[PDB]
Amino acid sequence: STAKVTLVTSGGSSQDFTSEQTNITTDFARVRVTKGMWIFYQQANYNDASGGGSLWIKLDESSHLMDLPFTPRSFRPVKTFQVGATLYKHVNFGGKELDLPNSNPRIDIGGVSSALISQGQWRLYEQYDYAGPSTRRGPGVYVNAGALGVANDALKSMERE
Ligand SMILES: [Ca+2]
Repeated sequence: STAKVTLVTSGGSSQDFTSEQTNITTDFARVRVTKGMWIFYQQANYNDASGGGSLWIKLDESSHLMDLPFTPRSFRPVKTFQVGATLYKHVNFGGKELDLPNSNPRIDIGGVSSALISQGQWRLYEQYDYAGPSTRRGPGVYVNAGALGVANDALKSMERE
């Protein structure tokens, strides 16, 4: 497995996950990310109903179990950890995601509103196919579009330098 997290219920029962969970029946209370980077959301489907405005938390690898801030209803790995960038439809990493290991000339996820850049330097464009003005962004956490240097819902292509 390339990403892995352990989750524990208030009653003491544990389960490990290695892939995205759009829904989860079990109520988990404590967490330890053992591989990769994960995002947890208060609502199912990665905070889609709230357009990213419900509670969320991004967690990195850890050596110990600790409390979650809320009971997750969905959670997923950031699959471009150590590879590239992931784009998200909603602020705060919510909604439909799109992984960019490399340049993408035509981004179409219903309007990009946040991003996690793990690796690379990139130029971000508000037209397809690297047309028009661009902004440069490297590794970082970008919880809204303004942080990326683009208008909300406007990112259309992203070139890796
Ligand atoms: Ca959006």
